Amino acid sequence: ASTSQVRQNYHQDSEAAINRQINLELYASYVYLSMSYYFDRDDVALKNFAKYFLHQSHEEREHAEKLMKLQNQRGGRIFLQDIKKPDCDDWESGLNAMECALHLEKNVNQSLLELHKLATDKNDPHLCDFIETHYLNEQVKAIKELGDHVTNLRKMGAPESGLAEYLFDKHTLG
Ligand SMILES: [Cl-]
Ligand SMILES: [Cl-]
Ligand SMILES: [Cl-]
Ligand SMILES: [Cl-]
Ligand SMILES: [Cl-]
Ligand SMILES: [Fe+3]
Ligand SMILES: [Fe+3]
Ligand SMILES: [Mg+2]
Ligand SMILES: [Mg+2]
Ligand SMILES: [Mg+2]
Ligand SMILES: [Mg+2]
Ligand SMILES: [Mg+2]
Ligand SMILES: [Mg+2]
Repeated sequence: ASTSQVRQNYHQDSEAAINRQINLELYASYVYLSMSYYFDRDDVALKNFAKYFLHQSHEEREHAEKLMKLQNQRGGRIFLQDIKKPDCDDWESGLNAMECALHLEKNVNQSLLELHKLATDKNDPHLCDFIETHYLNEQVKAIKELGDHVTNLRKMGAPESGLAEYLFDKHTLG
C-alpha cells in the first residue's frame, strides 16, 4: 500500500489496462509464431509466409516489451497472466492465415482504442501520446497491409489455386 516515487497522474485503471494490453501483445506474438511454423511444414512449404509471420511474431514481442517499459516508467507494477495458445491449430491456407492475422490486428487495435478512451477519461495526456505514437498508426498500417494481402490472394484465386499462394509467396512476401 506504499506508492512509487516516480508515479504521477497514473490511474490504477490505466495500470490494469496496460497489464491486459501486455498479455494481448504476447498472445499476438504467440499466434504469429504458430502461423509461422505452419508454413514451415513439409506439406505447406511456403518459406516466405513462414518468414513473414515470424517477423510479425518478433514485432509483437517488441510491442509487449515497450508496454512493460512504460508500466515501469509511470511507476505502475507489471502483472503477467498465462499466454493462451492460439485459437487455430490448423490454418488450412495462406489466405486463411492472413484473414486470421487481419482479425487479430483488428482485435489488438480495438483493445488499444479502448485503452486510449480510458487514458482520455483519466486525463492522462502522456499515456494518450504514448499509445498514438507507438501503437495506433502501427496498427492502421498493419491492418491495411493484411487487407492488401488478403485482397491479392482472393483476386489471384486462393485458396483453391495452390499456384496463387506459391506466386504470392515469391512476389509479395519475397
Ligand atoms: Cl498517480
Ligand atoms: Cl488511482
Ligand atoms: Cl494467469
Ligand atoms: Cl503512415
Ligand atoms: Cl520474378
Ligand atoms: Fe501489437
Ligand atoms: Fe514470376
Ligand atoms: Mg525447413
Ligand atoms: Mg505487425
Ligand atoms: Mg485454455
Ligand atoms: Mg490528443
Ligand atoms: Mg501527440
Ligand atoms: Mg514522442
